[PDB]
Amino acid sequence: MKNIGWMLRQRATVSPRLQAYVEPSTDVRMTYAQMNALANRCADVLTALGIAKGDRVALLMPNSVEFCCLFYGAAKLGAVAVPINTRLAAPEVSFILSDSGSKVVIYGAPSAPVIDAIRAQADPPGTVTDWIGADSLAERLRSAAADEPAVECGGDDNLFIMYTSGTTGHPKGVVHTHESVHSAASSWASTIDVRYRDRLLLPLPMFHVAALTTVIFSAMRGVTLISMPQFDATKVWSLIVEERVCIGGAVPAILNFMRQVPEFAELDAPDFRYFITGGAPMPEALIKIYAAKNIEVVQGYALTESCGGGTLLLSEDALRKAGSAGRATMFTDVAVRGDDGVIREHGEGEVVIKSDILLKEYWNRPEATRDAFDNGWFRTGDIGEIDDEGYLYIKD
Repeated sequence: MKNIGWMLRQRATVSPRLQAYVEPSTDVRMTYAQMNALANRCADVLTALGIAKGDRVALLMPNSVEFCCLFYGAAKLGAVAVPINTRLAAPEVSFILSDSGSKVVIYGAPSAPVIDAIRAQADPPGTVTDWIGADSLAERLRSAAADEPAVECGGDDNLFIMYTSGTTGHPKGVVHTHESVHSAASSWASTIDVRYRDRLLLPLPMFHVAALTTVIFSAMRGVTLISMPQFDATKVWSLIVEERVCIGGAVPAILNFMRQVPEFAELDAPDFRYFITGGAPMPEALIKIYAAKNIEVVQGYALTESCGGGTLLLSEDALRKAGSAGRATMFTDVAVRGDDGVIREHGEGEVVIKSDILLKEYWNRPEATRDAFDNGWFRTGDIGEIDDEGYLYIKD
């Protein structure tokens, strides 16, 4: 049985003195050994707040080491973290908290007004027994034990509930387990050219599935995570050069912008190797420009339902296969469901995925869960085409 929490501990056993989290803007540079110790302290605090195996703990906060150590500590307890977008209004949060039945909510100073609001009136989520702010978490951590929790859990046990649906009805909670997450981390770690002691920049919100699995596989491979809590495209390059960043994540929007800045002119970052792109496929031009700086780019297609895992278009095909979402990667297969209910590895129809990175179920959405699956394959809801050479092209 795999356990995301225990993996953090083994990483601290293998590379105790390796840098695990570096956040310049807040002067926080921690080691794996230390991050694990902080994770243990989070576990102790969580158990003290009545959190037990299966219970949900909501996280509404800025990217930080405490965010990470909180879900890691939750992982070691067999608890379930529910990371929330810090940009949505109080009524959407309340809904998520109520839907997930979160017992405890931990929030950062900048979202205190959303909590104080949900706290003040209406029909407040009745399951929440404790609302812990930044200073309070600080205090509790100070008197928390740092020993390893002893809880037999992992494998198929729930670990994360990530909400998504943007249309109407209501948001849907994607439940992920220790295994699906472990599997997603592994897929990225074995697919891309990522190596021990690499320094990877994480500019994306920790509540996004992509950022979560990045943190996880950073720990799996022994990568020093480089953070920028408040993304500032005017300072990115400096951070990248100062902390010797080898790998970075970004949306084609950002990248295109990042090469406008005067800094870009001729920056010297011999350590930076490539950007990992999500969302919309990179255009020829945008790729050629980065290629001129010996910086390559790889792009992928993934959903929250796929734990941020999926297809990947390797750098070498960046131009030859312009707008393609890539091909299968380690441990993840892709196919297309024909309008006749038949699943083919070539042709067109609805993109489907078969991989241990897939969610277990949508949180309390029986009907939704049944339709998403078709004999082991998950239905993405995206139409696409997989050509001869096996390259995927999304349509709508």
